[PDB]
Amino acid sequence: AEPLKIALVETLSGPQASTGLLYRAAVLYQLGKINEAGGFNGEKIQILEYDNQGGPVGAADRVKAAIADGAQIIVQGSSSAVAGQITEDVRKYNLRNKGKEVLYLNLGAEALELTGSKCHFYHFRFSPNAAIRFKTVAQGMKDKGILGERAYSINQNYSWGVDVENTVVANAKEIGYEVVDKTLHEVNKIQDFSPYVAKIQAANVDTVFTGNWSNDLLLLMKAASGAGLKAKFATSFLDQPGNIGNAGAIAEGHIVSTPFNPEANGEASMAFAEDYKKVTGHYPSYVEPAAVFGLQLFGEALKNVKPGEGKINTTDIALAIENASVKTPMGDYSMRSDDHQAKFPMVVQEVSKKARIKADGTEYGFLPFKTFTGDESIDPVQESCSMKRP
Ligand SMILES: [K+]
Repeated sequence: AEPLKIALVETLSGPQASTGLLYRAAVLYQLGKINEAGGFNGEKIQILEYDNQGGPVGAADRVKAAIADGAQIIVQGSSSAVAGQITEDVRKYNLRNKGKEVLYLNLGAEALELTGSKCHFYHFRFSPNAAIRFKTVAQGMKDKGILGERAYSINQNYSWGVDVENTVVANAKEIGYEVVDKTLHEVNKIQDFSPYVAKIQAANVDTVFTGNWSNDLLLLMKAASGAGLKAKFATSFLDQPGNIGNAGAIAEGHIVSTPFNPEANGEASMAFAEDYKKVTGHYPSYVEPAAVFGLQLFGEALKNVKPGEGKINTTDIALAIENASVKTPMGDYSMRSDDHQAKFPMVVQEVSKKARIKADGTEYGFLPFKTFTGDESIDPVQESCSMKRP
């Protein structure tokens, strides 16, 4: 029997590897569970790791190496720029090597193009995307009565920030808010956000939507606190590890929408968090739940694949993913065939002292206040995705 070989292509060493190493932990955790159940095709699944130190260009080289080493599946998630390279190199390879197609399981790259203008049959996204993040965070705040009528959009000036801005603008009419002004700023360089905060203060808004991460999120929220800006921040990345530890009371009351919260589904979500901590050493945070749950859906798909003469057929695997659904610790996970965007619940959360599980050793944690089903969470199919089918 031919074993299934899955290549993890991630930043796996050095000072920039924090997020890649969380993907590694989630991948080894859930592929470990699938191997505990017997693997695939009567053999354990082999996990091949490729440390990419070279960004998009390095990823092209590592994808070539993985395929040459016999991987039939590539997994990655820490960078949309790298994901855009992987998904196109995989698509191009597949077109030129009919019958030998490789799958790309995208476990966390959230740029809209991956299920839109770059969508294709051998890519599957198991994580949120910009539209899911910001439609659900806005709707959750609207439903709770804390959104207000006036909003500001502030994001980083690259593909991700543009996707977030476009989403926030597009949903204003339907959800019921006004985007008073919008700003795109330099990426991961600004130390003093006070001039941007002054503009937001002048706009007299209730809510600030931002897809910012790391310093661009934290230093912006801190400048807002120092200036007495009263608006709530509506974010996608407030729960990066360390953010609450570094912001403390400055983060209290601000909002994030994510696929998981350990308090959001009673014993099921707690038991998962404790099991994950037993295996990996930490509670599953940030990017890890979506990667685990996506690989849970993947494992369910494998269970439903019929083996033919012991050779692995990635087209059969892709069709099985389209058809699969699994109950995760957060509820039902399935896959949309039109664009291969996964359908799954989203939990809108507030930083609060009243959360039972604390973040970063502080008095604060993420308190869940609204859960949307997958049907309520998934974004509309983009007019730009036209997927050629086998
Ligand atoms: K409201």
